[PDB]
Amino acid sequence: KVFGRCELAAAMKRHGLDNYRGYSLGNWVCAAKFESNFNTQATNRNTDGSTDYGILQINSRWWCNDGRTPGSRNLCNIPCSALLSSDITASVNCAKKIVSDGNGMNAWVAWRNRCKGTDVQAWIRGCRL
Repeated sequence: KVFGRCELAAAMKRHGLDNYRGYSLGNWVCAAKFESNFNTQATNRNTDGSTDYGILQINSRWWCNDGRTPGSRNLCNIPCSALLSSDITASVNCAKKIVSDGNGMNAWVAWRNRCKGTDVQAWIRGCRL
């Protein structure tokens, strides 16, 4: 499903991402935007047997189980399909675990290369959250 910018922002605040582990709301809306274009079904197949799933493009190597990736650790204890749902519940819950690793949002290549250090506050401009 394709989320709206304010629409997704609200879902994230509800799930408490605003300032989670010191990352303002804007960082997450920015990360989704560049990672999946806010498409809940976005999928990317890597060169290493791994795949990136959902709106936050979580990798199957360490976070979810898709049954075909080498070195699977399945740290979120979820099947990768849970990450392709129309509701963001599983993606948000797993994301909170990724962020707590010690890498922060640095685990997301899009955040690091496109959001990090910018005016992230613009991402929630005009939202009535």
